[PDB]
Amino acid sequence: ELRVGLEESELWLRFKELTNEMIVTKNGRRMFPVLKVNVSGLDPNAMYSFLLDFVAADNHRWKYVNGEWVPGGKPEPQAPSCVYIHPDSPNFGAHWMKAPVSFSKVKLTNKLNGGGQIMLNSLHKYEPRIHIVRVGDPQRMITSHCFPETQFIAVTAYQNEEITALKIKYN
Ligand SMILES: O=C(O)COCc1ccccc1
Repeated sequence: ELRVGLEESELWLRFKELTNEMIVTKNGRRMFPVLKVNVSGLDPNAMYSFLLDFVAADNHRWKYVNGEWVPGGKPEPQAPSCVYIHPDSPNFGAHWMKAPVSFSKVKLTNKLNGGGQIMLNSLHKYEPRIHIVRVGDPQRMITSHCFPETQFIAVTAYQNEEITALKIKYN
């Protein structure tokens, strides 16, 4: 059976209970925590690519008021559907299963200034999603995998001082 497990789920949950935030910048910022998954039940003999995108979580934007996140407006038009290709792609099932798959180099931006960066809208909530794409497949069989534990609001600066502190503690 194909199984994709979130690594460091307890760490992600510490951020999620505060409401997680990720900085977006013109030139793009790496994530903390980093999304990492374990994988079993691929065909070790087959080749696959791992793609990461970010799904808009809500039909409204958010704002941090009196130390609480609350609905903050109607959403902006959706960011373009940017996909990050895991740099080990394409690779054998055996490669993906031998150790956890880390998306440590993906950068989140608020400027379409290129460079395999992911464009997000500030004060919108996103859910990371991984796709496993089988290589050489005339059916183009693909799996999708959502990580609710890893939901965050994109921000140009941290709103919650507890997030700023957690980011320093664990990073
Ligand atoms: O989904 C399965 O039963 C086989 O998993 C390997 C896989 C096949 C195609 C695309 C992604 C993963």
